[PDB]
Amino acid sequence: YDNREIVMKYIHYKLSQRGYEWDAGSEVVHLTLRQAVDDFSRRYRRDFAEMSSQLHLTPFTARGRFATVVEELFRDGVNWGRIVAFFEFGGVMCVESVNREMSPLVDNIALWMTEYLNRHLHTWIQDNGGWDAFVELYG
Ligand SMILES: CC1(C)CCC(CN2CCN(c3ccc(C(=O)NS(=O)(=O)c4ccc(NCC5CCOCC5)c([N+](=O)[O-])c4)c(Oc4cnc5[nH]ccc5c4)c3)CC2)=C(c2ccc(Cl)cc2)C1
Ligand SMILES: [Cl-]
Repeated sequence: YDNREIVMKYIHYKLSQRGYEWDAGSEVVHLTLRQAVDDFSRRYRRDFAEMSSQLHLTPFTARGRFATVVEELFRDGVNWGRIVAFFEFGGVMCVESVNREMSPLVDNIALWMTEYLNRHLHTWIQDNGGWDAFVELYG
């Protein structure tokens, strides 16, 4: 499995489902993630809605805001649900970057998500069965 491909295909899906074609953006993990993320957004739509309105996103503060939320999301540890929420939050910032006329941020956000998966979540994901376990548990 490829963390970068999973991030890239999700963002392209999230932005396309908001009417935007993201330029820079096995098959079962993408399908399972997109369904799990949609399920999470449905169940926590108010949190999704209020997260966009409270971001105060500028190119100067974008990374500090991304890192602060991701830090808090995994402060108490990692599970598959928080990983799904991690993807959904990354989608918020990408849609919000496009809405606020800051589409270049999508490529930076894609990189920050890939880095976090490669360097901080990778060991937990591998030790808890990898994405194979994720698709088995929820796909
Ligand atoms: C500053 C902040 C950090 C503060 C906090 C918040 C918001 N928080 C984030 C964490 N959150 C969590 C965390 C864990 C869990 C969980 O139970 N975990 S679990 O037991 O491992 C698991 C259980 C079920 C599925 N799947 C169901 C399947 C059913 C059949 O269809 C396919 C899917 C999965 N799974 O991996 O799919 C995994 C969870 O509950 C659910 C419930 N239903 C879910 N459906 C999909 C995921 C999911 C999680 C919700 C609560 C909300 C902030 C915030 C704000 C906006 C955005 Cl945008 C983001 C974050 C900001
Ligand atoms: Cl990386």
